[PDB]
Amino acid sequence: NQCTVQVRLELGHRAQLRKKPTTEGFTHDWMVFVRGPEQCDIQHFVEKVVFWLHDSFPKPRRVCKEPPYKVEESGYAGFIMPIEVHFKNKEEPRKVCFTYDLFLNLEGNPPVNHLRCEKLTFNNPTTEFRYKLLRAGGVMVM
Ligand SMILES: Cc1ccc(C(=O)Nc2ccc3nc(CN4CCCCC4)[nH]c3c2)cc1I
Repeated sequence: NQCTVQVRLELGHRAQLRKKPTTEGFTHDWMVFVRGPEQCDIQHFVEKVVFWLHDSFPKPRRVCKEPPYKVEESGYAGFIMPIEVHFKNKEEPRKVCFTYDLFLNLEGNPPVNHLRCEKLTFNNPTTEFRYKLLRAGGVMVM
């Protein structure tokens, strides 16, 4: 009476040099996201994604209750960004935290376009959460 369900999350970011006045201080535009692979719908099992920005940002706790799960910002430095993916789960685990390396392109390097692929293994999900994981394009491994 085991079942294991695997789902994939993609965390990623894009960064490039910003174009505004010498006197506006942000050197970069960036974008950070959480998504499913092609033809998966992670909204079936994801309640919300919380992006914890550097304390220097206004409202550093950025919440996406629905897709797209992303933050678009301007900034002057990279930082380590905690990213919490909350589940539509009534038991443990209720969420996963990732520590995301939000690094910028320095000294005339090309734009950054990074992806981090995370495989989540749910052991013995409740019947309802199992269904959500599968609706999202999750796979039974037993
Ligand atoms: C280690 C470190 C890393 C990043 C920052 C940073 O970029 N801070 C920062 C602080 C305030 C900001 N405000 C913006 C602009 N957004 C525009 C859209 C919503 C309002 C703020 N970008 C901002 C960026 C500061 C440090 I020291």
